[PDB]
Amino acid sequence: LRHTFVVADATLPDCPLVYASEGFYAMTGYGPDEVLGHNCRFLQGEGTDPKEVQKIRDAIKKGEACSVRLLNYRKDGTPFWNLLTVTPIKTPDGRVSKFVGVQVDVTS
Ligand SMILES: *[C@@]12=NC3=[C]C([C])=C([C])[C]=C3N([C][C]([O])[C]([O])[C]([O])[C]OP([O])([O])=O)C1=NC(=O)[N]C2=O
Repeated sequence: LRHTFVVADATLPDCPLVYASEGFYAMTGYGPDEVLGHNCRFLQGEGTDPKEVQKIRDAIKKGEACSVRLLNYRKDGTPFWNLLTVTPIKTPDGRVSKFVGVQVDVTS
């Protein structure tokens, strides 16, 4: 299937993005100049279920994996449905270093 992929840096307190696949830019309508160094939450908007947003926020603090269905918005404002799965990446000493996320547009 069609998917995008991003990398967040968990050694920084707010998990900024540090690498995004070609499709993530092409999908969301954002450029690296507006994406790298920012938390992925810039994709959210009015109809984004605060309950699901909390499932990922909580999962990041605990360092667990997490799969949620969110309502994101492109740069032009048009909504799309994003199936997000974040995976914690730990170092040998168990601490979390990176968060990896596959995003799928399941607007169908
Ligand atoms: C976003 N993708 C995404 C990818 C990774 C690797 C991570 C760690 C998070 C996301 N998010 C969530 C966002 O960064 C944040 O964690 C949430 O907003 C919850 O935290 P707050 O502080 O806001 O309560 C993604 N969110 C999206 O909406 N779209 C994605 O593609």
